Amino acid sequence: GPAFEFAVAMMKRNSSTVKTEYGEFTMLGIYDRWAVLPRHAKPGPTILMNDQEVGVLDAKELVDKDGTNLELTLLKLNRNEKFRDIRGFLAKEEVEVNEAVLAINTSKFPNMYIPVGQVTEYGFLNLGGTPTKRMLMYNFPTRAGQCGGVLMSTGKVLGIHVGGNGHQGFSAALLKHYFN
Ligand SMILES: *[C@@H](CC(C)=O)[C@H](C[C@@H]1CCNC1=O)NC(=O)[C@H](CC(C)C)NC(=O)[C@H](CNC(=O)C(C)(C)C)NC(=O)OCc1ccccc1
Repeated sequence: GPAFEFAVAMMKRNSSTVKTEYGEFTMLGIYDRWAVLPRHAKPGPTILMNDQEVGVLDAKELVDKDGTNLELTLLKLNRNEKFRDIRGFLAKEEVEVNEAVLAINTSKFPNMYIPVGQVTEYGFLNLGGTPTKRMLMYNFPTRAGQCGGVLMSTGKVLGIHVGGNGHQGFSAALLKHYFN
């Protein structure tokens, strides 16, 4: 319940629906004009944010010290409004919680929430055939179209949904130091 209430308020304030040439995704704005998308959203020079064209000034595909994929892309938007700073909700390291909610906000899944329960630091995962690190895992039957969904618990934004299959889902940990 507390996770859900936190999630609903967070999505209302910081999330948006974005369309790239590769699909429609839930997007979370972090601070200033910087947001995050799963790496496979592959944002080009402009994106559609809440149905309006927005230019992308910069986009960084995140990888660790050894070049291993982290499945997240950070983008700086060409817009005047600034995102409410939610960096204080981002942990310094991978979070594990007993009750988390996954929040999705797109045309296909309009403001929908999923109780995914326990989140464990899974870590290494060959994801879609690509070695990936800092994965968080939860047991729930996720679906295509849910990528970009925001994984949260009471007072915490843990990561962004990037994959899954069968009845497991995985998020890339959204760490504080990715934004300084
Ligand atoms: C969101 C992105 C889109 C286009 O909607 C999906 C979410 C997942 C679909 C299945 N359930 C979901 O929650 N993400 C993908 O489809 C994801 C894409 C990558 C990183 C670009 N690929 C996976 O989610 C996932 C990767 N592999 C594994 O999880 C295992 C267990 C096999 C290691 N699996 C998947 O998409 O199906 C298998 C697969 C398809 C194609 C290539 C490789 C594996």
